[PDB]
Amino acid sequence: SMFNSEIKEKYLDTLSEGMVMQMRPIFAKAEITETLYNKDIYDFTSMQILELIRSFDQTTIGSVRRTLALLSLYIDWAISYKLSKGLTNLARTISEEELYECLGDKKLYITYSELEEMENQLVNYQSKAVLRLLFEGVSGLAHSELLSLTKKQVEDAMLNGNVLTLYDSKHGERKLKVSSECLVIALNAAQETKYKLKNGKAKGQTKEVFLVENDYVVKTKRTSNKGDGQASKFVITNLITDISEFFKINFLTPNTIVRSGHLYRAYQLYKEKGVIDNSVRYQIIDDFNLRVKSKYRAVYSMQDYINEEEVNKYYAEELGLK
Repeated sequence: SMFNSEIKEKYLDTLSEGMVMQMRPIFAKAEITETLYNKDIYDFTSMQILELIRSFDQTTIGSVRRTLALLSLYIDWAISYKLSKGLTNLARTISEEELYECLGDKKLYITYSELEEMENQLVNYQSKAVLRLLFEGVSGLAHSELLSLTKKQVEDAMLNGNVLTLYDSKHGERKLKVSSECLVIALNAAQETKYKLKNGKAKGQTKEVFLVENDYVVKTKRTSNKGDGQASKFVITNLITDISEFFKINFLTPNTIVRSGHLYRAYQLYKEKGVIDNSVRYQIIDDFNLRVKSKYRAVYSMQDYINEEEVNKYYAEELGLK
């Protein structure tokens, strides 16, 4: 049930029915953590608040933000009544980046709105570009479509109905329609000369590093001593690592971002159609001009993630669900 239950009821008794309904599940899930530290939420450290929220296994930044606000209210009450050892509301000190650290460990995919919010906190165009380009499906075997991507293909796409010409090292050319935002971000990435470490929060030392000069959207650091050619596989991984390190998240990989793109498209079709079935999966293959052995085999793989349960989970708010 509840740790420090007497005091909890005291607070619960002050609330509306709706609020009670919201709060009671939180205190019940909290209980295991509270009894682990042998103290109440109102005496939790910041780190303990973030661990707490994660234990609720929430899937979207939207829901984490609402949970945090509910808890901030309980903490102000505990302060007013001097139950709290501490004089200040530790939930209110949680930063925007730290909200990501509250995301549950079941989380595998990012919504479109989380993509946008993440992009807006990332200072390096190398970071923004790789995140968005992957989401929009610029990938290929060993990321060869992304690593061979040039300014010229980007410029050409802007004047060709936003249709990119992509080069894979295994198979041939492929046409992919992307967004204007994707293309403008890529164009900027392809001229970036510097890259700031720890996403512009580097501690003393060397805060920036030089990037190689070339026409590629993805660029090696000068220090890597690789020359002016295409970056390798590891550069994509290194850039995703830096994004992940800033947000302190553990689910973000190149394949996860790619799939997130497909999942967004599924959401859009599901909102209009009301079902996710094989016909939707086929439409997604066509919309991303998906690189496949066969389409039926591809449709089969997609059942793991392109389905109504994953869509209802990640896009509950956008769908108007509880």
